[PDB]
Amino acid sequence: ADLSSRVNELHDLLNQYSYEYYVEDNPSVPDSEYDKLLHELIKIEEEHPEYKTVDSPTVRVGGEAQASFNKVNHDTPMLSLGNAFNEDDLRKFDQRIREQIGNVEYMCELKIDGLAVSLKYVDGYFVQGLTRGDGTTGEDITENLKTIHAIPLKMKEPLNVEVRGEAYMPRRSFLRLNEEKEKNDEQLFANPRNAAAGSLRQLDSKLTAKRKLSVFIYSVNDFTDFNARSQSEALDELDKLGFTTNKNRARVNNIDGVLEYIEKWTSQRESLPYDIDGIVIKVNDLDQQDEMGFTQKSPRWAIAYKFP
Ligand SMILES: OCCNc1cc(-c2n[nH]c3cnccc23)nc(C(F)(F)F)c1
Repeated sequence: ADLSSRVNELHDLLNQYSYEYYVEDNPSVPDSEYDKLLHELIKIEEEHPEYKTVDSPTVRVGGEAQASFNKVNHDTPMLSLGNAFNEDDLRKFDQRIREQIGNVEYMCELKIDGLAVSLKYVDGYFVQGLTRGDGTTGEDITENLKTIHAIPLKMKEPLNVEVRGEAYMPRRSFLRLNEEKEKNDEQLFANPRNAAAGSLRQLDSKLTAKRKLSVFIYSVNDFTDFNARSQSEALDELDKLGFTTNKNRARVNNIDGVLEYIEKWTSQRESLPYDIDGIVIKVNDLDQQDEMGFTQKSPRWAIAYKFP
């Protein structure tokens, strides 16, 4: 049967509802509308398998295909962060940028306590997902990463990019999993991060799919195809491109702004639906980052404040 109209209708709708549920936090139809359409698309794909596609909404539920866990080199090494433990540490970081390159805007973000990942896109399609590993070599967990709804299977522009994201289990989901685990005499998960690790380290993606995992995208390997002149702009650019990012990001004009942000999120962290273990602070302008460059270990243009 021709069926192209109904398949495309279902892709339009199921992509629409999945984006509303997992990226926005505002669904537009009940669970039942999404559950009915998805069962229909699965049934079409069962009876008419020529309609199945690499980026179908049905990918989300996991398949028979197993994550290899093969050791795979990142396109570009994933940068590692230097740490700050107080305000003095932060004024030293601010002092040393401003002595070199002058006065800067900062980009402040919540530091997602997750599993760092590389998400490689070819012609706008999700094709490879690796753990961070040693920063240079990771493990291929692609088949499990694909079941995370906050990861687009297809970008709005056909880009050859490798994005970096923090993959995580929402706390509420972590707590109900431990409820289920306690009720079924299974040893409990230690924290959201270990639960998200265990579910990603699955050989079975169907099992990953039933875990309520998400992602926040923080960086990209190459800014050639991006019009962004700053980190703040690159995340807005990532939004328009189809990616899930943290909305709590803030551009501040100075280190008083930086400490003001830390003060807010010390006293607001409790209420978040996800674990954070710090605040990442970056020089916002991209040219200025290039101007600050790197030591042997880390960016000089970025620091992670760690919670006490
Ligand atoms: O544990 C290794 C984390 N590596 C990095 C994470 C983030 C990062 N930026 N924003 C985030 C939010 N949550 C967690 C991590 C990051 N940014 C960098 C960079 F600045 F060097 F590029 C490296």
